[PDB]
Amino acid sequence: HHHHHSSGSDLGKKLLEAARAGQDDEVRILMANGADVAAKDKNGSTPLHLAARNGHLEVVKLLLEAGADVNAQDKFGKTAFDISIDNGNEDLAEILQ
Ligand SMILES: [Cl-]
Ligand SMILES: [Cl-]
Repeated sequence: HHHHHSSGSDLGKKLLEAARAGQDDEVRILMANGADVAAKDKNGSTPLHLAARNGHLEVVKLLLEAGADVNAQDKFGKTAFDISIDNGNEDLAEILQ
């Protein structure tokens, strides 16, 4: 279907933003400081979803290594992989395979 991108308080909100923005160092620091990789925004998107929506491969790898649920589903029932398929980013899909 149509593409899903994301360029249009606590540590959770900051991690959601770092992931959405592809800022790996921010993501490392925030998770080290207890930011929850399971944090969710309004649309039920986790940091893994926002990184995926914007094609940030490095952030996706860091989140997965930190133990993020690769199969978490947003409010639409989509996983990061589904997002990569909808957006047509095969580089990302291969990483979430
Ligand atoms: Cl660097
Ligand atoms: Cl990245």
